[PDB]
Amino acid sequence: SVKQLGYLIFECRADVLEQMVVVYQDIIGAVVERDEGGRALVRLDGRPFRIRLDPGPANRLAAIGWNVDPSDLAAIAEQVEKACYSVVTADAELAADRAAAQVRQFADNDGFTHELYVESSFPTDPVLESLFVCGEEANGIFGLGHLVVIVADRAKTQSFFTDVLGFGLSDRVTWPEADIFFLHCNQRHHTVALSAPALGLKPGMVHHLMLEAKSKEQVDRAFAAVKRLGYDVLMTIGQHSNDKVYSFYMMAPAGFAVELGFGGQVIGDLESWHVGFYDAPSIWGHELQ
Ligand SMILES: [Fe+2]
Repeated sequence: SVKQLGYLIFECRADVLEQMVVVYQDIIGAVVERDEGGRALVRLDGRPFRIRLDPGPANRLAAIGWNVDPSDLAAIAEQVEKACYSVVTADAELAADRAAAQVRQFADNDGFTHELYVESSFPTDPVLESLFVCGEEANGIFGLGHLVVIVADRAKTQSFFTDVLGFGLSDRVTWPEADIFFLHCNQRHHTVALSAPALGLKPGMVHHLMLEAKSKEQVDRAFAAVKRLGYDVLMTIGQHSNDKVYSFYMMAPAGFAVELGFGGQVIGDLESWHVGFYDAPSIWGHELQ
């Protein structure tokens, strides 16, 4: 199965790109490097990038990078093809662009581009690693965070993630406004969550992205920074009922929410995880506006 969410690549209009650098660098506290082409490489560990912003004519999620073990790549790609998505082999330039040893790409019916990839080695970055839960940790494999997406047909997409990509269901959170399905592929409580269309959102939209700090104080600081820098909060500090994350949400200029959280529930043993069910998304806090 998929090992972890290894990278995300977004395209942004020129002004939106510069504004997103503020989000990642000056609120989230990630390291953001710039290259010769004006790209922004958002780093949370030793990897050259975990999130990359590329200039483009429209704001969109351009690629989702699913890291897989070398021994699983060909096999997973085969199951994707059996599910009737065409899988193309990336050339050397594309693989190197992703800082990956190999990449196979496909697009789904919801308009997302997926890339199954084998990782290239990269050095440790002790300072940065002390700040974010990302990739390989002492207590397991986590990837970079989670992505929550809106899709036309939740059940079908859930079946693809589950039966093709090898994700397991963590829990379902259901209340009058929404019905969300949280999926894991490693220690992180969820790497992806799925919803059908709802007030606001349409198939193929990103609901939010989440990054995970290694201390509660990072979250409080970032939250203060949103306010101090004169921005607006989407959801105030709170704790989710399912993942137990201490987090807040902000609306980013690229048109989706960004969540910074702490203390996410770990899936210790995937084989014995019990699917949970919750009637409310939060224990306390998380006040809209
Ligand atoms: Fe989240």
